[PDB]
Amino acid sequence: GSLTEDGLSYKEKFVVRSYEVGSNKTATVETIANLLQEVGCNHAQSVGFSATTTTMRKLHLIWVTARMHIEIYKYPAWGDVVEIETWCQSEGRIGTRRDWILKDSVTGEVTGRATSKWVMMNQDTRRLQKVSDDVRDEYLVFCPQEPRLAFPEENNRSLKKIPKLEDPAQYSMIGLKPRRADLDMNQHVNNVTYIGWVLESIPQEIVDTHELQVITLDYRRECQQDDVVDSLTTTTSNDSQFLHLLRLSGDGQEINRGTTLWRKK
Amino acid sequence: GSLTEDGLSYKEKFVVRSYEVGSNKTATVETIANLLQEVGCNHAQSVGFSTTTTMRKLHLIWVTARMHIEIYKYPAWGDVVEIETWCQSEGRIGTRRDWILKDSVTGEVTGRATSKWVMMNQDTRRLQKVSDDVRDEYLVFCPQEPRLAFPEENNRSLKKIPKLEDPAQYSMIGLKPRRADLDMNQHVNNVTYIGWVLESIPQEIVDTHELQVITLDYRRECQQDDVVDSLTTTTSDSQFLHLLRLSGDGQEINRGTTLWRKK
Ligand SMILES: CC(=O)NCCc1c[nH]c2ccc(F)cc12
Ligand SMILES: CC(=O)NCCc1c[nH]c2ccc(F)cc12
Repeated sequence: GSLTEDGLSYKEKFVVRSYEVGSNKTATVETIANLLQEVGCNHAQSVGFSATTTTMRKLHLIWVTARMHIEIYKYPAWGDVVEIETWCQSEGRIGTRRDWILKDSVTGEVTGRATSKWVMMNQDTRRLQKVSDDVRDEYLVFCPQEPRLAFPEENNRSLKKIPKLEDPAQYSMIGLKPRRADLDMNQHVNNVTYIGWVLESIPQEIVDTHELQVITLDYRRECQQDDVVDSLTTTTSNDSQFLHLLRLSGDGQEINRGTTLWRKK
Repeated sequence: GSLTEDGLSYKEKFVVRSYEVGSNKTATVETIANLLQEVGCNHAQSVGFSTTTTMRKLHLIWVTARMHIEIYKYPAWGDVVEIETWCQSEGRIGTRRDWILKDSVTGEVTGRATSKWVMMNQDTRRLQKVSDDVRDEYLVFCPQEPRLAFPEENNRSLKKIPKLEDPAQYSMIGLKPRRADLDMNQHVNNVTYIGWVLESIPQEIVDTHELQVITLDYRRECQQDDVVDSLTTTTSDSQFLHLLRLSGDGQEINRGTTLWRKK
C-alpha cells in the first residue's frame, strides 16, 4: 500500500483469501468491512499516527464510529485482487468522515464504495464532544481541502434517517455472544461483528436467493464481552429492504440499528 | 506464493493485518490456523486442483482427523511471515500435511504445524480409512523420502488424547456458530473449533501466559443448528485437557490439549 502523489489519500491492493469467501465463492460483506478497516489503519500509520494526535492522547480522547454505510456492486472472487482508496475529510465541529472506493485491479472498474461518520469521545467517561480548533488544525494537513465525496448524490442513501424497529419483529436471532476472535487489539468488540449479528436475523432463504447491495449501520453503544445481544429484522418492502435492531437481551438497551438492501441473483 | 524448484512443496508470504492481532499486538492462533489453511489451498491450486482427484466420481473428500500446532513467536502486526507446506503418504491410513512458519527478515523458524487427513464419503460419512488406486494420483506431488516438520521420536504430535471426565474445572456453554463461521461449502470450519476450545480457558491464564502447543482431534462436524459446550481442566508451564460436546446429548465433536508458557 501507498499514499497517492498529493499525500491526501491512501491506496492498497488485497488478494481475496479462501477463508474470506461465502457460498457463492466471493468475498463476504464482513471480509470487505475488514479490508476497509485495514486500509484505514495503514493510511494513519503512513501519515504519522499510532489515529489520535498528541493533543488527543493528552486529553484522553478517541475517534469512534457513529455510522457505517457500505454499497457493493460486485464482490471480489477468491483469488482476485481488489484495490481500495481511502481518505478522510473535516465535517466542521461535528467530526470527521472517512470514504472508500473499491476497484477491480484488472479492469479498473468501481465495484463498491463506503463512507463513515466518526465522532470524538472521551475514552474514560464515554462523553461525546465537538472537535476543538487545536485538534482540527492537526488533521487538516492530511485531508483534501475541496470536498471529495464517495457518495456525492443529490439524494443519497448514506444520509438517511434510521427508525427504531417496533415490536414484534418479523425475524430474530437470540442469544448472540461475542468470543475472543470478536475482540480487537484493545479487547473491545470489533465493529465488523455487529455487521455479522445484523445479518444473522436475515432468513437463510433471502441469503441464498439475494445478494447484499446496501448496508447502513448506526452505532449507539458498545457491547461488552459479558453482554448478550438480540438481532431483530422486519421486511420494509427484485429489491428487498429490511429494518434491523441490535439490543441487549438482558434489558432491551439499544446498541445498534440499521437497514440492508438486497437484489435478486 | 509459489512452488519450490522441485515442485514438492509450496511457499507463501503473508503480512499480518490489524484485525488479525490480539491484545499483545501479535497474530492470534486462529489467524495462524487461517494462514495454514490458505497456503494449503494455493498449494492444491498450483499442482492442478480446482483438493480432489478421481475422488470426484466416487464422492470422496479429505477430512482433518488431527491438527497439531506449535508456535515459538507470533508474528507482529505489519510483519511478514513465510510459510512452507507439503503433503506426504502415510500408507493406506491417509495423508499428512506439514508446515514451517518463518520470519521473513531473519529466516528463523517461529512456528511449525502438522495434520492427519483421512478419506471420507461426502454423502454417507462412512470414511474409507484404507485407500487404493488413488495413492498414485497424489504421490507425484509428495516428496518420496520422509520430510517431517516434527521428526523427534515420541513427540507431542502423536500423543494419545484422553476424554475429559466430569466435572470440568472451567466451561463455556451455549456456543453457536454464525455465517462467518461457515466456509465456502456452508460447513463450520476447523478454525472455529480452535476458538471454541480456548473459550473455556480462564481470562487470567490468557493475560499472563502465551499459547505454545495445541493438539486437536476431530470426531464429528458441528451443524449450524447445533449448540456446543467447551470444557477445560488443568492437568498440570500450564497444560489443559479440552472437550467440545453438543449442549444437549453430550455427543463428542472434539477433544484436545493446550500448553502455555509464562510471559
Ligand atoms: C479515520 C480517522 O481517524 N479519521 C479522523 C482523523 C483524520 C483526519 N484526517 C486524517 C487523515 C488520515 C488519517 F489516518 C486520519 C485522519
Ligand atoms: C491432505 C491434503 O492437503 N490434501 C490431500 C491431497 C494431496 C496429497 N498430496 C498432495 C500434495 C499437494 C497437494 F496440494 C495436495 C495433496
